[PDB]
Amino acid sequence: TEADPAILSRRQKQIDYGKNTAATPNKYGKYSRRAFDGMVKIWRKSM
RNA sequence: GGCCAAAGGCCCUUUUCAGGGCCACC
Ligand SMILES: [Ca+2]
Ligand SMILES: [Ca+2]
Repeated sequence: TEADPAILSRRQKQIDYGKNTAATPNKYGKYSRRAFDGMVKIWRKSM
């Protein structure tokens, strides 16, 4: 599990953006940047 | 434990069903 406050807060932000839409990746997980970015993309559609 | 999803490493953006950058892999 991830603990770095910069990674957590950015991940939380991508999520916030998501559950702010009209219409889910675990932020506490160990993942490369491309990996987490990939899941958020897919998840954002749709959602 | 592993079985699937995502995934080169890292970074920026509400163009966010998306756009962009560094580095590496000739
Ligand atoms: Ca795959
Ligand atoms: Ca990897």
